[PDB]
Amino acid sequence: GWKYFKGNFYYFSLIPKTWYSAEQFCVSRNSHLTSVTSESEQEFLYKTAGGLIYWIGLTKAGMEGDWSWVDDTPFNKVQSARFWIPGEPNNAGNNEHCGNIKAPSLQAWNDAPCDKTFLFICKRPYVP
Ligand SMILES: CC(=O)N[C@@H]1[C@@H](O)[C@H](O[C@@H]2O[C@H](COS(=O)(=O)O)[C@H](O)[C@H](O)[C@H]2O)[C@@H](CO)O[C@H]1O
Ligand SMILES: [Ca+2]
Repeated sequence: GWKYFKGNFYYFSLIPKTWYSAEQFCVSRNSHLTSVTSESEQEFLYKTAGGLIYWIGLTKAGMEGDWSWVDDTPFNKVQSARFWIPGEPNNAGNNEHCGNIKAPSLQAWNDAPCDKTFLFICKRPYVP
C-alpha cells in the first residue's frame, strides 16, 4: 500500500490512531510519521489526503514548546511558516501539542490534541 514520491515511500493509513500510537505503528514498519520539507512534498501529501485529516510527524519539543519532527528532521520555522492553515497553530485549550494535515492547500497544517484519533501518514526512506 506504500506510495512512492521522491526517494521516499508513504503509507496513508486506513485505521485511525492517536498520534503516538500512530508513530509506534510507523516505527514498527521501519518508518516514522512523515516530515514535510518542501512545497512539492506538502502538495503530494495534501493532494493524496483528498480532504481528510491525517496525523503527520509534527509535535512539540523543548521547554519553549517549539515544533519538531518526530523523524528528527530539524524543524525550520521560517521555511515552514507558509504551511500552516491561517490562524494555526492556535494551541486550542492549551492542549494541541501534535500536528496534522487538514486543509487541501499548501496552507494545510493544524495543531490538535495528541490523544485524538485520526488517520496517519508514515514515511520510509527508499535505500537502493
Ligand atoms: C472540548 C472541545 O471539544 N473543545 C473544542 C476544541 O476542540 C475546538 O478547538 C479547535 O479544535 C480544532 C480541532 O481540529 S482537528 O484537526 O479536527 O482536531 C482545531 O485545532 C482548531 O484550531 C481549534 O480551535 C474549539 C473550536 O472549535 O471548540 C472547543 O469546544
Ligand atoms: Ca489548532
